[PDB]
Amino acid sequence: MKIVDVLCTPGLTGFYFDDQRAIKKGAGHDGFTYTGSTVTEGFTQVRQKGESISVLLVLEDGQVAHGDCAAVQYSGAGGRDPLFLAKDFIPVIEKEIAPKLIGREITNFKPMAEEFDKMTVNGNRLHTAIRYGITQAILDAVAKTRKVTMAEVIRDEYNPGAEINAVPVFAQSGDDRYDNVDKMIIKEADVLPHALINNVEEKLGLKGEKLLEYVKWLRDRIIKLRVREDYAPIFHIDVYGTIGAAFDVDIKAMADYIQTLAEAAKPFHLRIEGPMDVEDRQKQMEAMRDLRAELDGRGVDAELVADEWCNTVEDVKFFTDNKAGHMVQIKTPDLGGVNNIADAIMYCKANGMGAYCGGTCNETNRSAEVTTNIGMACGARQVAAKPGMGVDEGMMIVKNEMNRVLALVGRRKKL
Amino acid sequence: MKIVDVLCTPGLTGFYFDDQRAIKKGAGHDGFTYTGSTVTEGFTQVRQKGESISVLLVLEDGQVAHGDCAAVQYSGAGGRDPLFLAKDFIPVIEKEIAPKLIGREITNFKPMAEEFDKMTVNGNRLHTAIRYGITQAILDAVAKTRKVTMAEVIRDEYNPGAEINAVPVFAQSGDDRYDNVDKMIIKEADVLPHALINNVEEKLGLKGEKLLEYVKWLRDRIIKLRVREDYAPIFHIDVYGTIGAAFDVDIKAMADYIQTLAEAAKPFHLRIEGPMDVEDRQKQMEAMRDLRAELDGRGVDAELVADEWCNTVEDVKFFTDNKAGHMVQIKTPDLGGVNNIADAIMYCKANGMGAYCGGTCNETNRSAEVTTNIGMACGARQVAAKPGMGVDEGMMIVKNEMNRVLALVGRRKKL
Ligand SMILES: [Cl-]
Ligand SMILES: [Mg+2]
Ligand SMILES: [Mg+2]
Repeated sequence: MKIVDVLCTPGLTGFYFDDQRAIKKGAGHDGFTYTGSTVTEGFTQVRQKGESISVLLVLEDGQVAHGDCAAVQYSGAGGRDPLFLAKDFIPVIEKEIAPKLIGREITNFKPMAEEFDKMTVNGNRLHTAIRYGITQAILDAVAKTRKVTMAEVIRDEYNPGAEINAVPVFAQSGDDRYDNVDKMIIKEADVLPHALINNVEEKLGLKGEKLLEYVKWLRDRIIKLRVREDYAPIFHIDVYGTIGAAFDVDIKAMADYIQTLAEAAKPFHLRIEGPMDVEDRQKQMEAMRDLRAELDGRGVDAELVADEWCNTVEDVKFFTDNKAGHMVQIKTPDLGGVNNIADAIMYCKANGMGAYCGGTCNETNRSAEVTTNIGMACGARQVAAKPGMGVDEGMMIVKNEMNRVLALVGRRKKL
Repeated sequence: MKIVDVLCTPGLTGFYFDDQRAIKKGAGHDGFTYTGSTVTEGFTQVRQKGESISVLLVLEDGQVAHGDCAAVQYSGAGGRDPLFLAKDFIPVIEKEIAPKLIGREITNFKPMAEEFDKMTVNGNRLHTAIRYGITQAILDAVAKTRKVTMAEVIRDEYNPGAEINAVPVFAQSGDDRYDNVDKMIIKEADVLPHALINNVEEKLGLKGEKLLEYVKWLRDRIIKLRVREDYAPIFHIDVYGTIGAAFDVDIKAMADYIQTLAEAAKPFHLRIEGPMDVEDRQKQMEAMRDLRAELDGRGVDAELVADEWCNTVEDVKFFTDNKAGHMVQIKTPDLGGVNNIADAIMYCKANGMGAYCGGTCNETNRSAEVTTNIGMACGARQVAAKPGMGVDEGMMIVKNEMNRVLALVGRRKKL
């Protein structure tokens, strides 16, 4: 099968590009917008529409493969590629990538994805979001040529011999940590709610007393609302380093506090994302490693989820090799080529580290379907409901795709 | 080309099944939940997860066509088919419909869609939502067999020789009619915000003064926040018959008031959905017809959009034949077979009536893509950003799909 044409369209995403720099300088609020001047190159307003580029690969047989380029909310922030405005990046795809794809015989997903993930233009690597979308489209093209699901392509090429099963779906609440929890319970999120505990005094409590109250509330809320008595989701709460802040990154003290949260969560299991956020990757690895060791040596039944300082494939391996937490967040948009997601999950698998196949609220329906397929193919421990902050829509996109893929896979197994 | 297999999976949607009757009886709010006993048969809580059924048609060539069965928020309410639980309806599809699809030759969309829209089981018509999803899947099957877009199939079979262009996207705010307006401005909704003006005293004002204030706020907000100075969206505000209520359905009083809204909206054009909501279809048609005649006679360039009492294709024809408003809402989930959407749009267009290709917050990403294609193919006056209440996601799904379809149609023109 040849690729005969490549088309690019600008588009929207599930969220916004936010000028993180301007917000951190103290941008004000006005309705759903921020006030004041922009700081970050490229921004015309502090909050602006998130953007995507749909990449279509027209195949020789007339099928159309489809992936979406997209970036995080804080596109163009510190350590990130420039603000992902479709107008700025469609030209690179049209001029530099299309000629390399047009007339290409579709081969395996891995070599083609690695090629396009690594290709340079004028000596420079491609924007992370371009690599994201192009490799999604390549994955879909291989699936379509082979007449199987994307999950099956990935399983064949990265996880051979394995079954493809449902993956627990993790929904994120943002600041609406009560109402969106209700949505999650009604939509039977397997893992919930994130809860955006991103401030010591307002959200954690100076002694952690506010998050303690919240965990108890959450436990009781699930019990009150759940349609099925056997609905027993896993708690996953991101504290944005605030536990570290509140207890001076004292290993014992953090563990003792986390123990009180586990105890408050019972009968539900507790995962804490980003317990501390310290000054460099080395010390983050160490503190995560050390807190896990404290929790495990004591048999405290709580899991730690890495995030801050654990960004790249190399970082994933680093956190994994060192048991720096119980679960590692695989940050799908930031990895560029989606083949990197599969390698990152398989690295975690090989080493018995939980893999959380993540994402951004600012990506698309299509990109979410694609990375969901990869999470399923690689037997990830959880996948993100995304994109958007509506919760309903992200759950729908991810879980419906999941169910459909399992149906097709199950059919194939029975032919 | 034949369909060789049919697979149904249960899924989620952009919103909830709500027991309207229980809510009208006074179910209380508790977080994102409603308190108290259910009233409508089928319901186990007043608010439960909205449900879909993904229908997959495996074609002989290995391609998989995909439509989603879905129903309105108030599934099982007065005049509606029963609560659309996947578990209640997957067996119907599997027993009564799948055997008719398996082995079925892909011919043209229209005759196939009509057959499945009209087919009976033990003498009874199928649930609207089943006909909705089945016929979507058929459309996608025809498109995939022909190697064209769904929009192209519909254009060929219902709008021969027409160009397929973008369609204005209409976004709805719910009760969050300020912050969701900010979202819509930033995402450049072509038509906005709906505003859910469903209460005289609290939302319209007893003398319409609250909506007048809101229209002024809306006007100023667009001008304040718009990135481009030439962003000039059309206002579309649904008043749920409350203008009729506030002004005792007096044609002149209603026209006078709507004139003050048009004057307040300037420089933006105003559409009012459902100005009155009277006692039967006949009197609804008459009031809409007469109120339009009064506005047109006066040269007040404010449009009326029909909704209440205009449901079926018959209703659409009736309202159209009588100029009962300027635009009619084509209620996608409720019409069953999606071929009926095309018939309804084309009727309006043949007869000088605006067609609003609508939908529900409680449908899916996939059904939204399919009906978007239909609205595009038939040159509807606007299409709903849907599903969900997040706004972002609905705009993303519909607009991105519209962009991609146009790129593919444009390429094909040139081939
Ligand atoms: Cl909340
Ligand atoms: Mg985090
Ligand atoms: Mg209405």
